[PDB]
Amino acid sequence: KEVKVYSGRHYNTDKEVYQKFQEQTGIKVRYIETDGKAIIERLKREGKNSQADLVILVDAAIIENASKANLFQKINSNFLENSVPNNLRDPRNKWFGLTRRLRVIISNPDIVDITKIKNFEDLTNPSFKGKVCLRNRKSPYNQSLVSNQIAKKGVGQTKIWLKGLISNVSTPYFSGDSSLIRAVGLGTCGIGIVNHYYVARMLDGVKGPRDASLAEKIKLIIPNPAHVNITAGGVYKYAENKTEAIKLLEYLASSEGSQGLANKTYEHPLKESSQNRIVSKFGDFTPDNVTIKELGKFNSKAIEIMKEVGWN
Ligand SMILES: [Fe+3]
Repeated sequence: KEVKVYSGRHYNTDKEVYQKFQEQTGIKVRYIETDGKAIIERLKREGKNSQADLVILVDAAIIENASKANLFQKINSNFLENSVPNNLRDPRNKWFGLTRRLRVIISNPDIVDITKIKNFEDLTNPSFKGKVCLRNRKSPYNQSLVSNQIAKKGVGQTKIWLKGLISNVSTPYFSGDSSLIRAVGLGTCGIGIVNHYYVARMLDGVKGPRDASLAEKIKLIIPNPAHVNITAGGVYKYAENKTEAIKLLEYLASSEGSQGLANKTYEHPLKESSQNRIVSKFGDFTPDNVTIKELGKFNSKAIEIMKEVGWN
């Protein structure tokens, strides 16, 4: 028996976890790891001829794209239904969260006054004019942040916030989070918005000594309440090895599988915060209770309004 996994978790750090499942169960795991959007396009084109069984995707936005493209089938699993928090699954049981990440504020204390920064709203403060730097709007991460703001506050108030934030940006938009972290730790940017785990990975040396140096200079700020995003897995609509796929998903979503995945990328497990010392030090967070499904719903509107204010 085998199962075929097409995984959007393109970190090059998950193979160990599939090995554990293989030993424990005997089920052979055949694993492709690449860009999520490349997987979506391939599956649409292959259809009933695809050899995917289990699909894993990063970020609410891409999960929404796969769901709109009808890539998942509904599954029944007493375990998943009763172990995965409602806010991090499909209310219609086509996908299930596996790891949690936070999009957070980073800062350089020698450029800006951190005592004035608590939440995202604070970044419209005109004293930060010239000092704010962002990754571009093509990142699903960014789109999902803005979607979060629309869920709670509605479209009107989000625009106000966006105009005020983009007013303070005087630097070309970045193409990655990692390079945004450099610019903050170097001091050419005062403030950035990045995912937590990139700061932790760089602190831990994963990208060599210079980046580790630049990362030590930053002050990470977790907004309260926090915006939470996920990686998620679902069973392919035409999966040949359906039984095996569910089982593997059941394992990835358990405490062992979830910790396994999360510990590789410095993310938080599904039901409890990370035990990693570097991640722990960022401090404790509280989820704002916006559901991953809501983040999907408003992804369209978010990109509309992002373009309208000038977030390129
Ligand atoms: Fe990422």
